[PDB]
Amino acid sequence: QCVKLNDGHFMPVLGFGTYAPPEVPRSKALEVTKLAIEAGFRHIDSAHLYNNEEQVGLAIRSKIADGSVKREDIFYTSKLWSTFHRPELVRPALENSLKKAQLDYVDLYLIHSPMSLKPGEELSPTDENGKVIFDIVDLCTTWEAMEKCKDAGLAKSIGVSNFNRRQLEMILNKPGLKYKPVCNQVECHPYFNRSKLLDFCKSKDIVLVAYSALGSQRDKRWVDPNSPVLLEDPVLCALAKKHKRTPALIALRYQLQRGVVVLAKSYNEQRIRQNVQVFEFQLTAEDMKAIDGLDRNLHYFNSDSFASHPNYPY
Ligand SMILES: NC(=O)c1ccc[n+]([C@@H]2O[C@H](COP(=O)([O-])OP(=O)(O)OC[C@H]3O[C@@H](n4cnc5c(N)ncnc54)[C@H](OP(=O)(O)O)[C@@H]3O)[C@@H](O)[C@H]2O)c1
Ligand SMILES: C[C@H](CCC(=O)O)[C@H]1CC[C@H]2[C@@H]3CC[C@@H]4C[C@H](O)CC[C@]4(C)[C@H]3Cc3nnnn3[C@]12C
Ligand code: NA
Ligand code: NA
Ligand code: NA
Ligand code: NA
Repeated sequence: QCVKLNDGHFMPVLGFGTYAPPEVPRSKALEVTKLAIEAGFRHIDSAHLYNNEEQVGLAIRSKIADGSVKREDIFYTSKLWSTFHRPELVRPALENSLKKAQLDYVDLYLIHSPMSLKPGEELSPTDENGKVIFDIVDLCTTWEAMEKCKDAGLAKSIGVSNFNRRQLEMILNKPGLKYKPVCNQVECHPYFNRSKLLDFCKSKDIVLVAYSALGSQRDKRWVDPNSPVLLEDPVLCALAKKHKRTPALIALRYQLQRGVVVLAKSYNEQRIRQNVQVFEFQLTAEDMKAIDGLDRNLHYFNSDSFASHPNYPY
């Protein structure tokens, strides 16, 4: 169940989200990534920031070595952290991710965020009064370095994450552009459905990939605990009842029917096995209109620590 990207590669339309907070033991990423592959996931979304690429890579290598899948069956995404936007830092950052994951290439390498941070290995640079330290980098030069990673064969495809229309246009208009972004991975769910951005992306043959499609993990460091809980929504729950599915499955299927590639994080064996059932049923045009009606521009991520960054995309 795949979509063709604008560079000719194919992306599975359902992806497994791997982020877990630091209070989850690092062993769990290995267990749940194997469970995801066993359940039928074939797109796996990770990042240098997640501190999990060793365990996620081991899971992938394990399922290839045991004969369950071949390397070409798995679509593995990593992301360039914002302390590595300076062009000379991009290839070493990807090479380090590949060494940790024990992989020869990623299927997809993303710019994690347009909001550049002080260069270096320290992923959370903070000043003498605890403020996040920004950097000013032309993201077109970061992009040129991403392009060289594709030409070196280290990334099959390259894309971006957390870009707005203006930031996408900056790449599309870059002089001497070699490769468009294949995707823009953004926050997208029935409370923030990104309809105009989605329209724009489709018009440029850029795939919108939805994160927080089940309403986020609601980590109180990053998400307002007063925010409404997406999966408690009465329309999603009534549709779940109507279809004998679950609110999560309704929220996933909604994205597939609108041409969005959707991620789903779960570290729970039962919910991992549940989520792959998204391909078993369909929402009517009336159901889709009811879910479109939930849109309220609700951003679970309010990036408060990136206050005043010039590249803040919202
Ligand atoms: N590019 C970026 O900046 C960025 C930002 C955020 C996320 N991401 C990526 O997108 C992924 C997903 O987004 P997310 O981490 O915000 O989480 P999410 O996919 O919105 O999931 C939120 C929560 O839903 C629960 N869940 C999963 N399946 C469910 C089911 N069938 N029924 C009920 N609850 C269910 C999970 O809890 P359990 O684990 O307890 O099942 C999970 O913690 C991340 O892991 C990461 O790979 C990227
Ligand atoms: C849940 C986010 C991860 C999203 C993802 O799944 O890609 C958090 C985890 C780490 C944190 C990083 C962790 C390192 C550092 C911690 C600082 O106190 C705040 C800035 C930040 C870059 C934050 C920024 C942030 N703002 N809202 N969410 N975040 C993220 C990216
Ligand atoms: Na740090
Ligand atoms: Na513009
Ligand atoms: Na458009
Ligand atoms: Na199924």
